Amino acid sequence: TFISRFAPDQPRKGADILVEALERQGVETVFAYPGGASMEIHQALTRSSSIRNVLPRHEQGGVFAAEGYARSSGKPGICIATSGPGATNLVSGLADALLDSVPLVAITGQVPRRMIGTDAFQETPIVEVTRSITKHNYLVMDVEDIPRIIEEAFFLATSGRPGPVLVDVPKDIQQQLAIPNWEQAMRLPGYMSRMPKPPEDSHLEQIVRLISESKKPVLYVGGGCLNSSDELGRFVELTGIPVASTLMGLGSYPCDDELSLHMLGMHGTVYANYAVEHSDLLLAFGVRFDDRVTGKLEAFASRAKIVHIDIDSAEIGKNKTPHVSVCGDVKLALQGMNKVLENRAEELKLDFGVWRNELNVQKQKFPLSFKTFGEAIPPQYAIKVLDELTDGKAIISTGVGQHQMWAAQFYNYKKPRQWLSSGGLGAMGFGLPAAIGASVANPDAIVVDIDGDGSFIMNVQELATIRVENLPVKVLLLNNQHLGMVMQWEDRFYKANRAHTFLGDPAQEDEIFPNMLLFAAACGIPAARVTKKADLREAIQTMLDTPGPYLLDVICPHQEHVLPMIPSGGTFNDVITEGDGR
Amino acid sequence: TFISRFAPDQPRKGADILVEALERQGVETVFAYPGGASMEIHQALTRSSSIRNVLPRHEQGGVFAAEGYARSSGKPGICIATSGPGATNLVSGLADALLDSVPLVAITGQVPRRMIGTDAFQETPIVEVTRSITKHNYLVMDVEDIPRIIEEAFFLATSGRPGPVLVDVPKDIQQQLAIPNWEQAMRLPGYMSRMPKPPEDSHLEQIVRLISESKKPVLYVGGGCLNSSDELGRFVELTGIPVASTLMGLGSYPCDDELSLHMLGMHGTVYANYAVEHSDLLLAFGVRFDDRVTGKLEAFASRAKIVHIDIDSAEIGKNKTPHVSVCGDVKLALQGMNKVLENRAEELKLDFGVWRNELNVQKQKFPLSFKTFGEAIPPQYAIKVLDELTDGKAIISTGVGQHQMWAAQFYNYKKPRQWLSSGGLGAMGFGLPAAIGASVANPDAIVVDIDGDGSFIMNVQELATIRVENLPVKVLLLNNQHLGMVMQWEDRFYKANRAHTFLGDPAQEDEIFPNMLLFAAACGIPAARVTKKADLREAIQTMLDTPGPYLLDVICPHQEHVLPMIPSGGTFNDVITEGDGR
Amino acid sequence: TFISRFAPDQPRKGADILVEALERQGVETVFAYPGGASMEIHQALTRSSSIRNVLPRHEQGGVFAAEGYARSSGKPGICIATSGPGATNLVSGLADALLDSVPLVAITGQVPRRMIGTDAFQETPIVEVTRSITKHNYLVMDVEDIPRIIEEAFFLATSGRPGPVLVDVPKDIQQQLAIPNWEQAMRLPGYMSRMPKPPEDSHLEQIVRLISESKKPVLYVGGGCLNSSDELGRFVELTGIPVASTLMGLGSYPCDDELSLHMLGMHGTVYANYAVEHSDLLLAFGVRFDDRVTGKLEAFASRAKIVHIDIDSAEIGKNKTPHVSVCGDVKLALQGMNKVLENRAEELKLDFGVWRNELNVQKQKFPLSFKTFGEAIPPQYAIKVLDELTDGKAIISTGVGQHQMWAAQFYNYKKPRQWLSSGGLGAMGFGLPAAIGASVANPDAIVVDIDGDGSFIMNVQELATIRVENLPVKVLLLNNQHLGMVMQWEDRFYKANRAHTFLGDPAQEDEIFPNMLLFAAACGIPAARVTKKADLREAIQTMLDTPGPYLLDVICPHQEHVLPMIPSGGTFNDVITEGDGR
Ligand SMILES: Cc1cc2nc3c(=O)[nH]c(=O)nc-3n(C[C@H](O)[C@H](O)[C@H](O)COP(=O)(O)OP(=O)(O)OC[C@H]3O[C@@H](n4cnc5c(N)ncnc54)[C@H](O)[C@@H]3O)c2cc1C
Ligand SMILES: Cc1cc2nc3c(=O)[nH]c(=O)nc-3n(C[C@H](O)[C@H](O)[C@H](O)COP(=O)(O)OP(=O)(O)OC[C@H]3O[C@@H](n4cnc5c(N)ncnc54)[C@H](O)[C@@H]3O)c2cc1C
Ligand SMILES: Cc1cc2nc3c(=O)[nH]c(=O)nc-3n(C[C@H](O)[C@H](O)[C@H](O)COP(=O)(O)OP(=O)(O)OC[C@H]3O[C@@H](n4cnc5c(N)ncnc54)[C@H](O)[C@@H]3O)c2cc1C
Ligand SMILES: COC(=O)c1ccccc1S(=O)(=O)NC(=O)Nc1nc(C)cc(C)n1
Ligand SMILES: COC(=O)c1ccccc1S(=O)(=O)NC(=O)Nc1nc(C)cc(C)n1
Ligand SMILES: COC(=O)c1ccccc1S(=O)(=O)NC(=O)Nc1nc(C)cc(C)n1
Ligand SMILES: [Mg+2]
Ligand SMILES: [Mg+2]
Ligand SMILES: [Mg+2]
Repeated sequence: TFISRFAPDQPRKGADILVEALERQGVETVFAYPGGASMEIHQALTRSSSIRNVLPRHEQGGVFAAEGYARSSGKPGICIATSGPGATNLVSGLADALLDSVPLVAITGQVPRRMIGTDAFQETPIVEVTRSITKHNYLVMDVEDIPRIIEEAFFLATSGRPGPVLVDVPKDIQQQLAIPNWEQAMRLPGYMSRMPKPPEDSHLEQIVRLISESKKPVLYVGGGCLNSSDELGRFVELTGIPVASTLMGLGSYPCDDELSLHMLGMHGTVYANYAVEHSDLLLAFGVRFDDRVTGKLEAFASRAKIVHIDIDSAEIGKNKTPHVSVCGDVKLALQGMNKVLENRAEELKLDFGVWRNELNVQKQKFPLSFKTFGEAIPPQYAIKVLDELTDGKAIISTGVGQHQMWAAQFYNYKKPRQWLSSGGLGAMGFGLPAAIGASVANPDAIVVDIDGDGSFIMNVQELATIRVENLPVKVLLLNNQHLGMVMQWEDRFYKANRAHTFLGDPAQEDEIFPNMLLFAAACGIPAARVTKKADLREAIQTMLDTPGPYLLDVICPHQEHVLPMIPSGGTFNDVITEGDGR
Repeated sequence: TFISRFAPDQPRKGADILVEALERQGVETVFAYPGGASMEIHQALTRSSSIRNVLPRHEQGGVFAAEGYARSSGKPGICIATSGPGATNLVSGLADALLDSVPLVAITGQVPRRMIGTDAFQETPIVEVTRSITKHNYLVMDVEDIPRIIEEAFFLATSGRPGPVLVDVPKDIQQQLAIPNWEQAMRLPGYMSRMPKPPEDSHLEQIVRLISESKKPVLYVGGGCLNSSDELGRFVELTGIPVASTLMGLGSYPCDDELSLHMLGMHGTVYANYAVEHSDLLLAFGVRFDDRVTGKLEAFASRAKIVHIDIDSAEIGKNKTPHVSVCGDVKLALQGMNKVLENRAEELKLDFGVWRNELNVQKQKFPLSFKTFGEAIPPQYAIKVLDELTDGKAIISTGVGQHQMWAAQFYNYKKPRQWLSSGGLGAMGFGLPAAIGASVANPDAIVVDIDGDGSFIMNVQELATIRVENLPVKVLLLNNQHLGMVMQWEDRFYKANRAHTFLGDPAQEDEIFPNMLLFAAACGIPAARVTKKADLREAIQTMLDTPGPYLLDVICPHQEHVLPMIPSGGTFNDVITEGDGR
Repeated sequence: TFISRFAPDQPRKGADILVEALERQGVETVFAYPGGASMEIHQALTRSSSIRNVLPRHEQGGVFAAEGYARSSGKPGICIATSGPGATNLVSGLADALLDSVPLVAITGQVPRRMIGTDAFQETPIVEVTRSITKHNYLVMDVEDIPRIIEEAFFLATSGRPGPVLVDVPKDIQQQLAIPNWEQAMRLPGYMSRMPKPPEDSHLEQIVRLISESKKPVLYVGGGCLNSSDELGRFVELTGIPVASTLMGLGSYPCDDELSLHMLGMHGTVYANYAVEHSDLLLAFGVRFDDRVTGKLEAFASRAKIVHIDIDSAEIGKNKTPHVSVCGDVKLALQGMNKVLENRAEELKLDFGVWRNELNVQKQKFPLSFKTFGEAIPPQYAIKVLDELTDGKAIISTGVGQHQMWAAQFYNYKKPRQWLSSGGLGAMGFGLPAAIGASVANPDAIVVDIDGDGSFIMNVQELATIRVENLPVKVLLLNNQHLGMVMQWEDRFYKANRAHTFLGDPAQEDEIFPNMLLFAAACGIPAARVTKKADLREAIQTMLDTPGPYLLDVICPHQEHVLPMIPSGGTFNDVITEGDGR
């Protein structure tokens, strides 16, 4: 089926074998930045006709772009870097992909094998450095292993709990000629023996039993449900259970639905956190009970039976002890429970109307809100407008901070893989590169990077990439001249004592600095600024309608605070529902 | 002597103790970027009146700035970052400082101790990740240890072979109140017992003996002599031995001297490599026999007695076996040998005229050269002009690549700590941030970042820092629209097959992309472009004369090749003396 | 040349491949103790007709036996153990072989690959546990790798600085059928590129030059000269330089020679340490400047030029900085220097008579001595008698402690590999098992284990092995009822305050306990006790003349102290020349 480019008997460079290994894996896009130790790989790349390379302007841009690609497609993201500084520049991206369980394969060039450990030119023990921040990694010591290792890396990166896998390839092995064997079996006995088996009916039935026995059930959906959109939807219509979501889970279930409690956690809706606080049954599907969501574990869902379905046994009972657990694919568990619910429908007659109403009162007494001052643009409102003009069908990538929280709160994601945000590590500068990868993976989609002025500038150099690659990336920059999230904490806990959180120029306190429009101009990307709420709708519309890349610099008052807010390690009773930096 | 800010009996936050620990170390500048896990530290920082913080726009910018500070002052560079992504963003900087032996202390915030290892919000096992890329690191587990650890870190970072030391500080320890004990003794028994003792006279005399017994002596000076400028100078005038230098050693001995053979190695002068190839005595002072300099070890200084003086015993005999070694401070060894040479002067009567002439013929037959095409600006010439107009008294930081090599070849450094360049790791994007640190450390000096278009854009966001901090940083951008060094290798070894090395826009092949002038404009930094060699001198003069930050975009023909060049693992007989990409 | 036992096309069990891998390496003897995880290997072993297995009674016995085999033959020692407790029981042996640089290959069975890391029955992470105590180790993950790994292990264990290498073999791989490929190339690029090249003449000549320039030269020979007996002898007759030896070097040069200064160090002869203290030239051949020999480094050979020839660059300049070093095989360096010395003989006319005499006076004023009390047997005397009756042609293995020191002091080894003693780790219980291995490796030699009552009892179970294997092992047990070496230190530094150092029974203080004769009897080994010095000579003679295994229990007064003695970290001026525990 697969048509190679070399005679089955003809030897080729290890680099060429590495590339075919990728083509055989179905790879079409890679984000690679050339360097000495990886020249061979880049040369082999130009010989390929099925793989396109998107040359970033910084290796970190490459990884984040690969993450965006993966997060938006469900496919693994592939980035390539040279040795030493090339490799080290991927570090934040690997840690990010590992904490968020993003399928990713990173390939780094290395100095020749005999040069390893000798403090050679541009060498860093990347395998040692990245061991604790990757799902697994390798150091190829023989051209003969390229096929097997590449296959193993992709398998590991995509199976079970997705994650990053780094493959270190010495330069001498890239140049070595050999005849590849694509038949080699993978050496993953332990891992493959540990892969969860499909859920047992006895287990799934005890859950449906608990559901029928409950009066206040609540779904706690997370990043693990990204591929179970349909299964989850069907499940909710057969049980009528309200759905609360983590930041990683946004989109698994449409935020624009009466059964939707939206996001829970530190900055979750009052009603979402309320439902969990007063639920008797908590269905934790594809979540990892993070401190951001639980606060004080003792108080979290303190009065309810917890069911936890996860693909990683290491997560079940890590922070919260379930009453019922299922180690396996949530997508399968849902399909199974759906059948049962579908059959015993009549004898079940599930009705959680009273619960939903008890919640709908909370959803009405404590809905998400934002104040509007004069003609100042409310960031929340801008996002709300973006949602409207894009009909909630846009892929949104973001930076980290207040804007990120608002992008999560005030936009309704119809489906998963529409929300691309760094949640676990919370790395700034993720938004722009992520958008690049998402756009390449989704050429027809509307890709909007809702960024912050602090996050945007960190990888601003990727604007060059966007232009040269001609990607229709739209940038909705919520410029507030500060490191918002941190200044909010300065206001709440440090008597508003500013400590290096102002990003503008002290010499011209009232001048917007820097002038993001000029960064755009430098890379030939049309841009415009907005300051009055009145002409914001027209502005955003322009950005959307203008073909190609576009930067809309939206000026916002910095005293805005993300609400509501449950302080760290707090309880639902510590939730802050009002205030700002005024 | 030291006046604190807290009553000796009054307890203060661990964060405040950490800051005083810095003040007590003599720290005046730190490059810190605020984050959740480090808020306390930033707050404590604002209470300090002796320490100023330079807020970068990216943690990588912070480290590189700290490196520039250190490299240009001889003082340790201090950078601070928050946990998770903050910490991971320092990685390339730590690896860089370790490979180049740059004194640096990095402080990173961490999640609360009880949260460690739980996959907490923004946590990364930074100590584990950085163990192989730092001289040493710590995880503070008790506020009581702040004083001792900080003292130990600075001691380790600055003593012996300088290097980076990272201190991980959990957030709960930053908030804990305590009364510091500044009297605690350091726990470095092993290290301190291993510190080299001053050189023995017997050893130093055997060297002076070898010198008198030689006919073709050659000094091989490196980064280890940065603090022995005077001792080295005196030594050379007492022996009259020609001085070859590594890229790290530039400036230890004035490049503008008849006894100077300039740089040796891969891109070293033909005469410098010649002298080493035909020397009978090689005086390796403060060097680590890197592959860049030696090529094929067997052939390197194959016909001569090698004397190696290093402060790190692990380096003596690592790649080349000396005939005589001295493990200690080269500065002391020079002072000792100077006395001997000064006394036995008459009975010695050292005269290496014949050798120097044999070399001066090579220096004349094979001098550094560059061709000039029409009115196209020769990068070499631009640097030569910069040297002239600044009277070789400017501090030069650079990126990595061809421009870096030219900045090394065509500028005469009068003293050490004038040349700030990433040599071991060779990390791109180093030039601009390094200049920031150098300028802060040297407010009166002329600081010029000779960058490449590829390297410059990686950390272009630091332009905002330069403006806001009002630093007179001059940027001599040698724009060639490509990743020069890599394209040169494409030309020599890959039939000029371009593989992702073009940095401009393929849609407008002839248009300079991006427009670096606009990046400058965005951060309110005056800038101008130059294309004709005729008005280059006036341009550079303007840049220098214009008060404050300035960006001069110098357009160069990309077919330029750095010469001469000894291919990797090659011999002096493989030296390439001509050719380009035309 | 090699005749297998399976058709080149016929697949066999991995276990069978492992065994042929050994046969192909020239292995004839292995010391293996069967266990669950290694049954397959033992079965494959019985199919072999060239390899004999010596079943010990404890895995520790197996390793020590393998060490004895290696130490006495120059061949690598092979031991095999099962997983878990089998493997952990080898630990002391591996550490021992690593510290003494003894070529050894240890093979351990492991649980099936899929069971690894699951806390399986009898599984221990042996590769992780032994990483810091072996030269290198492996975990076989594919039957296909057996040939390559075994070849690599033997190569690594025997080349450069000899050491132990452990190969962990999962049980499922032992059972897997496959067709071995004995043509596979080893993957040791780094190591093989680092292997020292033969010494350069320039280097060797500078040494001969130093020798002619010296007046008080002293040879400091160690374990590295074990294979240079002849080269060393010739060297000494061409230079007439006195030879001092480390405990590991005994035998490299005949102790019974006027040019012999015998052992130096803590318990070295006064004259040996004197010569080093007052030498102007120290020729350190195959030594590692251990604290036992140097004491206070500053004072060690403080007034002399140090030449250090070692096969491990990591050792050159580790504790002492040489004035001249040579990283390579001492055997080759000697052959080279011998030629030079042989030619420039006349023009050299080396004469160190004055030095030798200055020493011969010391050798006469401070010779090794021992007092004789009534009819009590002096341990020193017993060993002296053993030497006489065996004509110094016996292979001597020992335990650790006073007897060990006396066995070193009062016996003249004619050749190397006659002295088998644990020097670096100094592990008790080594003597008996080591003798077993030595006897198997040297069926015709006289093998005598000079043991202590404390050391002997630790692995007394190996007596069963000696009997069943019918090995002519003689045991000269110097029974002093105490842990001698420790009690000596109690006397000198703790006011003779006994702290658990008495090995007899407090209930019968005057009764010899235990009765070692009965341990012998239990394993059917003839034994006899001696208490009177008068009938000691006849006793030892009997032991020697009685065919087969024999145990001679020699009772000695415990107040004996090993002398002379230079306290730890002391100087030659701190040498203790008299005293005991009376
Ligand atoms: C400024 C800031 C504020 C934040 N505030 C909030 C907040 O208020 N609320 C909030 O929710 N988050 C918040 N976060 C994000 C937060 O850090 C965590 O990233 C997020 O809560 C993790 O959610 P998750 O556990 O659902 O997803 P993940 O972290 O992606 O974990 C998914 C889990 O699902 C499992 N799983 C994966 N695939 C499958 C499958 N097929 N079948 C079954 N199980 C599977 C995994 O192995 C894992 O245990 C914030 C982050 C930042 C940067
Ligand atoms: C594109 C590129 C091309 C390059 N081309 C070249 C080239 O052609 N030529 C070249 O020289 N380099 C070149 N390099 C730089 C090169 O990689 C090495 O960084 C450089 O050769 C190292 O020189 P060094 O050993 O002298 O300094 P360092 O690497 O700084 O090593 C200094 C040494 O001195 C010792 N020492 C430190 N302090 C003291 C003291 N007080 N007393 C005694 N000893 C001390 C150290 O412990 C160490 O062993 C290039 C790099 C790049 C990025
Ligand atoms: C109770 C007790 C008391 C002790 N008292 C003393 C004492 O008083 N005096 C004493 O000497 N020891 C004493 N020791 C032994 C001591 O601990 C050390 O084991 C011994 O000094 C090590 O000697 P070595 O360095 O010569 O040999 P090794 O430790 O075997 O080291 C040999 C060295 O030679 C190098 N080498 C190996 N092969 C070659 C080759 N082919 N060419 C060149 N170089 C090579 C190695 O790599 C290494 O650096 C005592 C031990 C015990 C248990
Ligand atoms: C990182 O290099 C190594 O892998 C590396 C490290 C140590 C020794 C040899 C190599 S190498 O000989 O295999 N390749 C190169 O030296 N490449 C290279 N060098 C320069 C200077 C500029 C460019 C573009 N490529
Ligand atoms: C990285 O945080 C931790 O150290 C961390 C990690 C896990 C649990 C608790 C903490 S914490 O409670 O000690 N601090 C914060 O949670 N800080 C914080 N959080 C947000 C969301 C925005 C800002 C500015 N600061
Ligand atoms: C250590 O065992 C394992 O390797 C091991 C460890 C976990 C699971 C399976 C095995 S096994 O199934 O491959 N072999 C055995 O279980 N062997 C064994 N068991 C007993 C009880 C007594 C003897 C003699 N052999
Ligand atoms: Mg902001
Ligand atoms: Mg360029
Ligand atoms: Mg005893």
